[PDB]
Amino acid sequence: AYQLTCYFTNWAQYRPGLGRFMPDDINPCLCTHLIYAFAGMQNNEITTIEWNDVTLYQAFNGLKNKNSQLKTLLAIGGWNFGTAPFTAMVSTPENRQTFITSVIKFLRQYEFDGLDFDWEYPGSRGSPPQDKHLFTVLVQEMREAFEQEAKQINKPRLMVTAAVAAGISNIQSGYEIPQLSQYLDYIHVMTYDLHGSWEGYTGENSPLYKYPTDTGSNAYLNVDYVMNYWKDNGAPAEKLIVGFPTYGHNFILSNPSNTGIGAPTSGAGPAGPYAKESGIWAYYEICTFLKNGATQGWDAPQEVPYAYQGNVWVGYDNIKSFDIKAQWLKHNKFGGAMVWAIDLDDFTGTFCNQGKFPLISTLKKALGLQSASCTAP
Ligand SMILES: Cn1cnc2c1c(=O)n(CCCn1c(=O)c3c(ncn3C)n(C)c1=O)c(=O)n2C
Ligand SMILES: Cn1cnc2c1c(=O)n(CCCn1c(=O)c3c(ncn3C)n(C)c1=O)c(=O)n2C
Repeated sequence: AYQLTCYFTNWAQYRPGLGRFMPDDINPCLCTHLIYAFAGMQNNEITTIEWNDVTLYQAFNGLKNKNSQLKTLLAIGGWNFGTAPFTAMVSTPENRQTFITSVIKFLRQYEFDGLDFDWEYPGSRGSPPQDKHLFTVLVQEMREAFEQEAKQINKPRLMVTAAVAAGISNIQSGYEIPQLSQYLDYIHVMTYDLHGSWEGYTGENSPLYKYPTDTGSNAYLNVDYVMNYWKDNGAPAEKLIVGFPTYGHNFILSNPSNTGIGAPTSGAGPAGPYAKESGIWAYYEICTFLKNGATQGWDAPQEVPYAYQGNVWVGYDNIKSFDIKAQWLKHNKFGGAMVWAIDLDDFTGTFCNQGKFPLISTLKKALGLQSASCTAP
């Protein structure tokens, strides 16, 4: 009935000490689908990007030995990858053919159940206007090559899914929604990074509803607006997967006296000691900040927490907000939840004193998957 899709990132292995996260750290009963971020591309063919990716693939796909129902996908692209290889690859039927062949081969060789396209984004960040429609052609041709490959080797079809924009402008210049929706198995909407320090004021990473003071285009930066846009503009509810972030965005306050939503800010907040990401803290890093006696807030209109101390403020998601969004997604009949990322939840259980994978476990319980079988073949 609901999917729970979880991204695993292949650079989490480089975090120090308790933050290091490898495929073996994934509980195979937790998610219904796991997505490996990221593969890359070289002369129009899918390829690995870390020296040890093949060893990781093996361990990641090997979790399917513990839970025969689990599916895995490989994600290509992401933020840093940009758009240039995608633009060149989609630009001719030959480049597309080259790529699609490389993928069926890669995916079968290392035992993935599908590909998740994370092009960020067709039509933006240097990608020319023709890419909007070329992305559709790619996806159609891929879905079709998958259909024919399943008939000519008699196994179930590889899946094709896509992680897609939450920005209205990015959506508009990027996607033929009705057509994409025909050929994609799932649509993973990146409903997070909806606010952050680049804006110059405090704001939530992934608020469910708008702030009562949000007007004009600021009224579009919430999960409700974004998922309703996708749905009303042609995507079937059941293929639409709501993104949930297991991290939050932090800011430097311009005035440690003004600590509400919309308070002015002077820049990104500090990198955490584990993910080392400027302007971002993993949920387990934020739990450290809370133990440190940060003042806890609740943004009641948008249903998400925030916290602050001295001149550092952070808006994030906790068990409460994840539960609330998960009830909402069920009421609205979406297909399920996607989580970025499994390595940013409190996976050891030792930072938050809420059990192992508190955030993602909340979703497993709320989406009624507590009883999902976890048995080998
Ligand atoms: C598709 N997608 C869906 N949600 C996402 C992304 C995404 O790409 N990124 C941005 C991910 C940036 N990044 C990389 O891409 C990346 C990396 N190291 C190697 N790569 C290749 N790092 C340290 C990094 O930070 C996110 O932060 N989120 C929430
Ligand atoms: C306008 N801007 C400036 N910094 C930004 C943004 C922004 O819009 N977003 C919302 C999501 C898109 N995005 C960026 O734009 C972005 C970025 N790294 C550098 N930039 C520029 N990343 C990882 C990113 O995901 C960000 O996350 N960051 C950090």
